Amino acid sequence: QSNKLIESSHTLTLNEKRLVLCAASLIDSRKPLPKDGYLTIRADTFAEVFGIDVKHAYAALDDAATKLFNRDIRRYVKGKVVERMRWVFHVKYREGQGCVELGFSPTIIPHLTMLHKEFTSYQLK
Amino acid sequence: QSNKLIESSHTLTLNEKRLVLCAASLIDSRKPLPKDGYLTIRADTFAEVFGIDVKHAYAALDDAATKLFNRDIRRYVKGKVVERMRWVFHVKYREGQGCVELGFSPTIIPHLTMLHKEFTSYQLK
Ligand SMILES: [Hg+2]
Ligand SMILES: [Hg+2]
Ligand SMILES: [Hg+2]
Ligand SMILES: [Hg+2]
Ligand SMILES: [Hg+2]
Ligand SMILES: [Hg+2]
Ligand SMILES: [Hg+2]
Ligand SMILES: [Hg+2]
Repeated sequence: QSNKLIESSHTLTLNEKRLVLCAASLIDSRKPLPKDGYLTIRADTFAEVFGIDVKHAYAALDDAATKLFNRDIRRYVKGKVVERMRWVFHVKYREGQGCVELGFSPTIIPHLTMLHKEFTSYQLK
Repeated sequence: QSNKLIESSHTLTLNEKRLVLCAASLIDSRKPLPKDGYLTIRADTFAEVFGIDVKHAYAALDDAATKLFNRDIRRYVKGKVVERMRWVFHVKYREGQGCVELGFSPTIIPHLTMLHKEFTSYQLK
């Protein structure tokens, strides 16, 4: 069902995985989903949460958001792609505020906490 | 401001322009925004509105939906990209039933009207 999202995440680069999980973590499973799926991700906190030097953190998010934006998750039947979907449909780079804005697709934002719960369950150490 | 959608609607190929127009019809001024953002387009109903060799209508609709999906509406500031966005975030290929389903981005719907405007602003006959 939603395992596909979990499948697709395996194929993402390290920082892309981070970006998505970091966004997930900013969601409150108890309350409603973010308006239109918008979530802001600051470099400093990203750089702290993972072990990165904040001095270059923004560059990292920039590249990461851009790679995510370019992802194309597809479904096939035989050799033909039958369905195409994006993780995000909108990205705002804000080097001034040191953050990036991500608009997660309608069909995506509802599975983010599910992803978060999954990554947590394999967090052994 | 939202004059970038018209300025970007230039980049689309004729069919793409048609897709965005066709999917701009199935909306009302009385009634609010569509059913979420999804609009189904039939290859038959396509040749009817635009006159096409109904024999290859679907394949056209396909190529067009794919290209629209690959467009990158982006803005520049001082030569660097500062914002990226997609016309659509989801596509379903239902060749078996001669049609494609298109998920229009939340940032695109509030303009499928203002867009439909200008498009007829070039009609003379
Ligand atoms: Hg985070
Ligand atoms: Hg977490
Ligand atoms: Hg910010
Ligand atoms: Hg979903
Ligand atoms: Hg139409
Ligand atoms: Hg129209
Ligand atoms: Hg159909
Ligand atoms: Hg808009």
